[PDB]
Amino acid sequence: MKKYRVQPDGRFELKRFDPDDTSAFEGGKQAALEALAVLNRRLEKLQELLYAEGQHKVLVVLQAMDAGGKDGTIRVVFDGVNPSGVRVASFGVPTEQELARDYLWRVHQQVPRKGELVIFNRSHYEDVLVVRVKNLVPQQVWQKRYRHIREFERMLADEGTTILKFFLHISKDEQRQRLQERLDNPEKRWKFRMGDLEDRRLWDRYQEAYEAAIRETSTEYAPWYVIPANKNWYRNWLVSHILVETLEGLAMQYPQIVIE
Amino acid sequence: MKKYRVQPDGRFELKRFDPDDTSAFEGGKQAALEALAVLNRRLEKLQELLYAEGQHKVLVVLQAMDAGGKDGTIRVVFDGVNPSGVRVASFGVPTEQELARDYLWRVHQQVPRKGELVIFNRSHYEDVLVVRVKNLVPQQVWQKRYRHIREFERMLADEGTTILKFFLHISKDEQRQRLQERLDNPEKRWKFRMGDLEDRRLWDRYQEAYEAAIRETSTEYAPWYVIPANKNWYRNWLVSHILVETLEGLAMQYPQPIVIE
Amino acid sequence: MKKYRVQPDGRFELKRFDPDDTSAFEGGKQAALEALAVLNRRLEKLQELLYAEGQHKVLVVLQAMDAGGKDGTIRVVFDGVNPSGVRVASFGVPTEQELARDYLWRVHQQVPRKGELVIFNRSHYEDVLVVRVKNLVPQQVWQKRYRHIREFERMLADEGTTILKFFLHISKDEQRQRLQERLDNPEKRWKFRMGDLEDRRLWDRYQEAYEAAIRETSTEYAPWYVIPANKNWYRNWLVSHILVETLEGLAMQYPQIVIE
Amino acid sequence: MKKYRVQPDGRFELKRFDPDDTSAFEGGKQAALEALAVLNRRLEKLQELLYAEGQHKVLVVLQAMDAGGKDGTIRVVFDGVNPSGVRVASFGVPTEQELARDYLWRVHQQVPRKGELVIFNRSHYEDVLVVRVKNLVPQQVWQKRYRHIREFERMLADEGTTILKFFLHISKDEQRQRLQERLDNPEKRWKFRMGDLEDRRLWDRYQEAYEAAIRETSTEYAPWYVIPANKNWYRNWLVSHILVETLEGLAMQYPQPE
Ligand SMILES: Nc1ncnc2c1ncn2[C@@H]1O[C@H](COP(=O)(O)OP(=O)(O)O)[C@@H](O)[C@H]1O
Ligand SMILES: Nc1ncnc2c1ncn2[C@@H]1O[C@H](COP(=O)(O)OP(=O)(O)O)[C@@H](O)[C@H]1O
Ligand SMILES: Nc1ncnc2c1ncn2[C@@H]1O[C@H](COP(=O)(O)OP(=O)(O)O)[C@@H](O)[C@H]1O
Ligand SMILES: Nc1ncnc2c1ncn2[C@@H]1O[C@H](COP(=O)(O)OP(=O)(O)O)[C@@H](O)[C@H]1O
Ligand SMILES: [Cl-]
Ligand SMILES: [Mg+2]
Ligand SMILES: [Mg+2]
Ligand SMILES: [Mg+2]
Ligand SMILES: [Mg+2]
Repeated sequence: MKKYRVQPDGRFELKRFDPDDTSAFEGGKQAALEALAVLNRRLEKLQELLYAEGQHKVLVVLQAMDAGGKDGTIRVVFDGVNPSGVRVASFGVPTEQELARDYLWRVHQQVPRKGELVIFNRSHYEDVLVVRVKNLVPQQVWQKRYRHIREFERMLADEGTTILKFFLHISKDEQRQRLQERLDNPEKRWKFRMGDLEDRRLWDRYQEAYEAAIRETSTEYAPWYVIPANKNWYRNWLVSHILVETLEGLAMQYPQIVIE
Repeated sequence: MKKYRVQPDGRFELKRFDPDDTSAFEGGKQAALEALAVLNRRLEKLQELLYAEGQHKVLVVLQAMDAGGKDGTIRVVFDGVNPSGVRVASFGVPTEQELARDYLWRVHQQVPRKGELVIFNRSHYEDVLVVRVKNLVPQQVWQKRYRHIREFERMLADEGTTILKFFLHISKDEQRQRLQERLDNPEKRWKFRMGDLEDRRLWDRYQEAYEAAIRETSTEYAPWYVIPANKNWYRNWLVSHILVETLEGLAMQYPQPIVIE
Repeated sequence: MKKYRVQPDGRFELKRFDPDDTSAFEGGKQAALEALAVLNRRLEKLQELLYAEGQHKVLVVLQAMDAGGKDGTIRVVFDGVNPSGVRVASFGVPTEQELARDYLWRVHQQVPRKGELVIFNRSHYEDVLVVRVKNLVPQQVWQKRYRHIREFERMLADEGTTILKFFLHISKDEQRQRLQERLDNPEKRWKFRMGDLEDRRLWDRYQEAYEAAIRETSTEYAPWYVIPANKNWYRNWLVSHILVETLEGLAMQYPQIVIE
Repeated sequence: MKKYRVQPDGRFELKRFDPDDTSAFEGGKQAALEALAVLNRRLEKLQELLYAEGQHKVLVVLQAMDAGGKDGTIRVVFDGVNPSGVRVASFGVPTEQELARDYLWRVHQQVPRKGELVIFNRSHYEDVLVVRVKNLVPQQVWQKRYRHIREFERMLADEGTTILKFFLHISKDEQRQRLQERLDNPEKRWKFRMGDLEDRRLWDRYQEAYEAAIRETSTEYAPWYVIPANKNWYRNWLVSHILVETLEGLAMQYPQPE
């Protein structure tokens, strides 16, 4: 499953990853759901170790094109995981208070504490994504941010954070269908804003911004994983597999008279 | 079912509530687990609505004697509920930073935002519970806090927060059993604190504190519910039933705001 | 003196206070500057004691019509007072993050800690002032906020905060000059916004809103002081006098071997 | 006066700086007080411009041995500077909440916003000073923090923060005198705690930690200035001079009318 980890060699090409690829799983939807159920139970048990051990900090970063599966991933991968140990931090349009400090200030506040698993639904990456695509700052400014990010993540990792960054990779046609389904669904119509169409006109610019971001910031201490995400069953299984394998590697353990 | 809601008449008596009572459910463990499963799936759907609508703020307060079932309630009642819309805020021993401001400062920071459901695992109530029982401040100080709490909760309710306060009611013997079990299971021995034996010695002073707190702060806008909690199946079913009924009462609606090329 | 303290009898009338009144000081500008210098030194010494003792919390609330003297007051009254123990919290246009919680959430965060003196340059009062005048919430909502404020302040006072609320009272004509002077001064033009003309146009609505807010919230534990503020020398002297006397009343004490 | 700026060449030696040196000022205490009053007035005007312009963020870091003059510097250098635009963030013993996140979390929280001047009375540097001296984390951990600090400061500078870091340099004998004076003055005894004496026993370890920290983190974007601080008048004048010169270099402008 190591074929999805982006090596720190600055030679990453997004074209080498197909959103419709399901090659790491030897079967289809039904076999994958059973396999996911097994991983989800292991994940619940690994989160229990993390929380009780209270040493490690786990950071899961989710990034994708609009309708790329960020909410779906959280919902399904973390299903049944103790709410006391799992937290979501969503990053939207910066406020005036947030813009008055460096772009990393609002992000650094939300980092996981010891024994905690945090999911960034969007992140500090938006500052080299939407900011780059829509030229919210000049190139001279945002080009320097790749180093800021590598060094911020190095500090986090050195200080005890396990970082997993998932790029949920969907195709242009898959986004068109998901966006259309969001229009033609009254319980999902709320997720759709008009702005989702302008970001859609900028598809290629966003793909280029993603490629450069992933190429510049995938490191040994903070890897990027490209998740083919056109098939939700595959996306959910693969994210769970990578997460569970990473947590297993930490080799966490539980810590070390008659009541009247 | 809402015979468990404490009326704002200042006549609340904890003796009228039996921790072993299961009278609101016409059956036992197995039927209640099926009933809970149904409520849990309704809760998942009601949370999706709350988040989507993004107007209401939901605050669930959990208070109990040690080993009274606070963690158990969170894990079971909120099982499968989207992590993006549900948050737990735990209140422990105040830090120097927290003590340097009023007791409500650390609590007010954690309140739910619009479209969010927040669980207070312990709360601002500890400032009329452990503080009163262990005399951390004089009576002159903590007696004034019942009003502070009523008025803080009124402000929260008026400004859009739906407040549900659950007192998970267990018996003295049930506590004896639960701490003993926790002090035996090696995967749970980490939960046990030596301080739990001094708090058990003050059982009666904590029961009196709870009675006073519940009597003083159960209001129309922020009710207290006494949950008989010796039977976990009953405690989980009843908390889910009360929560689901409350969210259904909000009559939440999905927002309403072309061919993609 | 106590002639400026608004009694908690719900009979407050702003008309009884003249912005041009200087009756509490037996002299003019020059004698009051010397008197202010004496109070300012006492204030520096009282702040040093407050910080050292580290037990009391002091909250100074400043409210006024636009150009009413809030900045001028901070600058002059707190001149030379140690920056380590004096903090300003300015309340501007609420952000989306701030609006997503109750109006008191952003305000409660900024309250003074033990040994600290905090100045609210605008405050939670804006939630019964601009909010009321411009109908940012319905009357049914903001009318309930007077009680919220009394009860919030009661809690603060009961828990150890000394609360002083100053309404810097200027006349309509004094504001017209000050606003105009702000337009004509290139080192002050930045303070002017087009919205200030809308706020000037609503003078009477704001005066009504101030009268109702002062009448509803001036209590024994959190008094309002109406400061005639057309004369800056008088405004600065009177605010310093009230503050110094209040801090002296606290009877603060300093907390209580050969080096090799 | 560029003799006090630590060049980014990794060759810094604290022994080359005398706490009793006053060579940059051609006079004594009384002429310096007048000179300081002139600089203080310029500083009040530069702060007004910073706040009005609302674009730059100014970070002043103060580090010293105990009784080295951090509070005195804040009090005198920033005397009369508008409280609305100047803020002090003091860094003490980390709480359990603070220790549960990386050491930079509590520090990053306090960084200046646009139009603001912030003074760090102690800072993120403590995490390579007291932490190193008392081995609160192993060497393997704190040795990596010099890079974290350079890169955190680079990010801050690139994103619009002007950083000035002042090491207020006093001698071992000056600290003995000042610590004694603190125990004898009843309005200053509160500043003294017993721990300050074990910190004095560890004088040499702290001097080595300071030398290493300054050598590792003095950069073009975030320089360290060694301030001979045995003479308060000289320390106050020199810090004001460096600060005023730095702010003047920003060539701040009042906002363009609407
Ligand atoms: N740093 C940033 N700068 C500008 N816009 C940002 C930044 N971070 C996030 N955003 C934007 O905030 C929006 C969040 O969208 P939203 O509908 O609330 O959530 P999501 O689409 O992830 O479910 C996106 O349009 C995203 O581009
Ligand atoms: N306001 C407060 N003042 C004093 N102690 C408090 C306060 N709030 C909470 N506590 C105490 O903090 C402790 C939290 O216990 P902990 O083991 O961390 O969690 P829990 O037992 O709820 O699982 C309890 O002993 C509780 O009495
Ligand atoms: N609660 C609030 N709701 C709406 N607007 C607010 C609120 N609090 C403050 N404001 C507004 O924020 C603005 C702050 O103005 P600004 O020019 O930044 O400062 P000031 O005029 O006090 O020097 C004012 O127009 C004020 O009415
Ligand atoms: N990162 C840190 N780790 C450990 N101790 C720290 C840290 N930061 C600051 N401290 C300690 O906190 C204490 C603050 O001392 P205090 O008397 O409150 O202030 P000061 O001496 O600066 O006036 C010092 O002993 C300092 O070493
Ligand atoms: Cl699917
Ligand atoms: Mg969207
Ligand atoms: Mg204005
Ligand atoms: Mg904000
Ligand atoms: Mg000290």
